[PDB]
Amino acid sequence: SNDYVNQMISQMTDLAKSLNVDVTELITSVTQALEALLEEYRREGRLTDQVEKMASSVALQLAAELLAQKALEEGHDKKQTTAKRNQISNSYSSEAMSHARAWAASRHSEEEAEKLAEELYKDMKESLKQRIDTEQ
Repeated sequence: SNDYVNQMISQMTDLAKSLNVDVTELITSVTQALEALLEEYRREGRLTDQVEKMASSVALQLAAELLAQKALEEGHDKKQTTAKRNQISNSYSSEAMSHARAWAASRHSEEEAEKLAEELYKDMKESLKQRIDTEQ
């Protein structure tokens, strides 16, 4: 929705401020990559509300890791930049996995749900990262 995209962009701008780097160039690449991933998941019948929320969390994790690299390239302090990156990335990967586990718990047996949630995160992050890099 409009609110889903705007919420993601708001959070991306927050993490950009934290890392002291301009969010501008990544907004286009991340929004386009996220849109394309969601359309693929929808077409294939893989999308649910928790999966959509998870995808925003993963996009934000990747934005933080990419923006932190640009902060290092711009000369920002390495210890502070990487500490902030790691805190932000940890927060978003934790959020993403919490959505993944909620998706899996109502749909799969207790035995396989953990592995499928882990696999969903891995596959989703790999796909988004490839899509973001293609746009960039």
